[PDB]
Amino acid sequence: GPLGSMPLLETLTDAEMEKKIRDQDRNTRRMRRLANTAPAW
Repeated sequence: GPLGSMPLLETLTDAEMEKKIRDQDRNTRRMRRLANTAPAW
């Protein structure tokens, strides 16, 4: 049921995938707007 050590045979669904993606997107985006200074052009 719950989660554990980054497995590699626990086929998930669109909810789990979107959950991790959305979570990582909010965390990265949040830390990005407050942690990212890559200039160019």
